[PDB]
Amino acid sequence: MGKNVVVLGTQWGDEGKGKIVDLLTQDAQVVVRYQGGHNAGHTLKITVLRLIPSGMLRPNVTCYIANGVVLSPQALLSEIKELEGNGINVRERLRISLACPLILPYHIALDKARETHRGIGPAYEDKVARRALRVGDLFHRDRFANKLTELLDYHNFVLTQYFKQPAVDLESLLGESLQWAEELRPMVCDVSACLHEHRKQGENILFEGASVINGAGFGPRYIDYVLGITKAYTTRVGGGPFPTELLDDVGKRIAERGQEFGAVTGRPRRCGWFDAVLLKRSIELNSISGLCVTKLDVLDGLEVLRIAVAYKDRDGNILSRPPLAADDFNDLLPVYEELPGWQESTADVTVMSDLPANARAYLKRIEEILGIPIDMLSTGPERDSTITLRGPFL
Amino acid sequence: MGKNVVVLGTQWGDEGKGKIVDLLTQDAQVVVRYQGGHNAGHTLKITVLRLIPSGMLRPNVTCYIANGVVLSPQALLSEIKELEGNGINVRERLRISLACPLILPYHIALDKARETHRGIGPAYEDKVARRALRVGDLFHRDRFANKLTELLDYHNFVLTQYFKQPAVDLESLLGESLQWAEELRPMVCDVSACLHEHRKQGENILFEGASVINGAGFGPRYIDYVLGITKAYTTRVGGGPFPTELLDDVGKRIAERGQEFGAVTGRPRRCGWFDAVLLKRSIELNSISGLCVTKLDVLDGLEVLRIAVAYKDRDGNILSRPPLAADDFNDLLPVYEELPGWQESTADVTVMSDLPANARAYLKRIEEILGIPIDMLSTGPERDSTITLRGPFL
Ligand SMILES: Nc1nc2c(ncn2[C@@H]2O[C@H](COP(=O)(O)OP(=O)(O)O)[C@@H](O)[C@H]2O)c(=O)[nH]1
Ligand SMILES: Nc1nc2c(ncn2[C@@H]2O[C@H](COP(=O)(O)OP(=O)(O)O)[C@@H](O)[C@H]2O)c(=O)[nH]1
Ligand SMILES: [Cl-]
Ligand SMILES: [Cl-]
Ligand SMILES: [Mg+2]
Ligand SMILES: [Mg+2]
Repeated sequence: MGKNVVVLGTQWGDEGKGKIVDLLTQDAQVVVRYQGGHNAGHTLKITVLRLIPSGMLRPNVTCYIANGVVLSPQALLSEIKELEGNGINVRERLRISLACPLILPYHIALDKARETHRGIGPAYEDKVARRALRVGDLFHRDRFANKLTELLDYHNFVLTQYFKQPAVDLESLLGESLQWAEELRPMVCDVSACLHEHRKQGENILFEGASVINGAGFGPRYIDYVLGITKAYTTRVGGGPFPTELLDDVGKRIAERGQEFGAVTGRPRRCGWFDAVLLKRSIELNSISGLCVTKLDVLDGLEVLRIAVAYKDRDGNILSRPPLAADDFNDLLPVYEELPGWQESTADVTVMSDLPANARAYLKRIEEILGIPIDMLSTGPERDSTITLRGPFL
Repeated sequence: MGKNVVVLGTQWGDEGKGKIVDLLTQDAQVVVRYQGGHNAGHTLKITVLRLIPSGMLRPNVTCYIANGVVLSPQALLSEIKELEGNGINVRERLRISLACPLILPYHIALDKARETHRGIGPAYEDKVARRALRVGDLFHRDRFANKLTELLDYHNFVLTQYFKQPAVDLESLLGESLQWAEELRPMVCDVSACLHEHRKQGENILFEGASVINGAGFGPRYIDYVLGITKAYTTRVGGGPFPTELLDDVGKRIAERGQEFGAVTGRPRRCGWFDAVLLKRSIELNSISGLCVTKLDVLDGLEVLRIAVAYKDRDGNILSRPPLAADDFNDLLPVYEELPGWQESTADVTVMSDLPANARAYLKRIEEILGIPIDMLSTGPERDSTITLRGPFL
């Protein structure tokens, strides 16, 4: 019997999940995308993949895009064709749920009309409202066209009347969708049934978070281990509350050493100390089994490190979890523990005993505070600069 | 340490879940509603409850309405006041997530406008579109009013312009919402944090399905047992595919003995044989641990029983799971096994060894086919006409 592993980030993104997933695919026979869309990409060896799991570059791996993914058919076909150019037999090992909702031009438009008071949101809205076109509809061209015209009679009304923005042309959408069914046909399937047959065959399955139960049709007690990818410090891209934010020379050093810059904008990310209050909530929500702590090497050379172990709100109440309401972060302050840093390099160290004593004590304290083990550790950007203390597929 | 149990029906509703949940609450210190709304009710002793869990009638139980529930504030307050009339101290033991989306008059209207080409759907639509008013907004009356007027500027446009139906009056909605904050205030909280503190205290928690992970903020590996409430035959209320449907005197007998009539309409439900193809998919999707088979007594006196173990599609392909697409049920037929019935009464039998041999063989075969145990069995409508072979909280 195999093991079923979910991998997700525990903070506010940018936790270094890509190379950890790539490493874990050496042990998986099956990799599953079950949530999200094509918002964030992953760069690897040959090419950026946003919908196709990176397990595709292992010859034995079957990759699944499960029903919880909303997909733009043209974004998917471009990724496919790109990998086909590099000589990957994609269509033999990529499988796509017939129940994926499509992201179409009008979803993107409603996104744009609303931003000025990538379609993923409006697509999920159509799905919840029981009106979304799906992959399976491509195979009934009569129904696809009927439902598309009828959906466009509404979304175009909303776009031009309410938002005073341009409509989406029905005829050009039918024209662009002409080849989608034939392009996707050999890959479409009942993904959940496939996953349960793999489970029956004892194969290892990796669920790659961009929930599993609804998004892949895969019940919760079959999940054997949840790996929480957790950077050794915290970053944030957007505005809003950041209790451990560093606005000084230490934060600037972290940003530089960790290359914490927007991949498209070049804008530096906000940086701050490790925040265990944030992590406690992530562990509870996701029943995280163990952590993969990443970018330890970025902290080399700091004289002291801090860990936020509580928050103190405006009244001086001590909080062990982040407040639900963003109002409560006003006049809210972190409560820190202080640990000594290390001067020795941890870059690309691959055995725990080669780490400096203060680095191991930092990691041990995170384990003590959070109550779950650090089962993996990344000490560099290279896939193999990774210590596996306990394998998630054990 | 306690156990965390999810209870759900495995078929198309009407599986007899109410009295099983009531029985299980004797072992739970905490009962959680995490999905759905006030669509279906449960009748019990003193009164129909649609939002408040029936654990409220046990003095030690804390009841939670978690963030995944969309709630009409006036429907909730009426249930509360009703139970208060029967002298239940509701407000001390009922807890409500600040993050529940509200169901408001305009949601119901959009329901009505769409049916003619109870608001639960449009409320979830608002939530997905990141625009839903929530319980927590009642406590910022300035923001509640600002967001309500702005939301109504849209939903009223859609109602009158698109659907040519009446608008919803903003001022009367503000008037009706005037007392909601003060009414709900002592009960509102961070439900997920509460559930994890109960979990830490080792208390038994019952999740009552009307998912758990998102709807209650409660990670999948903390779920210890999923109980699948499973009627000994199948019923359906709506139209559409029903492969084991019985259109004869046997189905009519089942309908009568099982009182299979719409609680409001009086219309008889469609009845049919036990369908293990349906059940296999339910078990996979929900990782069901064990079954509670209900209404065994309804089958007393039948000469033969059938169980659908596969489907045969139009081409004669043999299917082990129901097809995803409703098209594929056209010219689709069940594949049956036949078992002998029993003449002896099973009504209110409470020890397995008092059951007739053919009844135990029927149940054993369902276990063999489905590969999970029958851990509970209901033989009558009374809460205690129930055999517990293995307790879910074990
Ligand atoms: N210094 C350092 N960089 C890392 C580490 N892990 C990942 N990175 C880098 O951090 C960035 C984000 O990691 P990843 O999610 O794997 O890449 P992405 O999927 O392309 O965003 C990439 O530029 C990685 O090379 C690590 O432990 N140390
Ligand atoms: N004959 C019979 N009736 C049952 C059994 N279990 C439940 N019922 C009845 O079936 C109906 C549905 O059960 P339940 O879900 O507990 O009640 P509800 O929540 O009020 O819909 C009710 O009228 C119950 O009394 C059983 O094993 N045998
Ligand atoms: Cl699927
Ligand atoms: Cl909550
Ligand atoms: Mg990353
Ligand atoms: Mg019922």
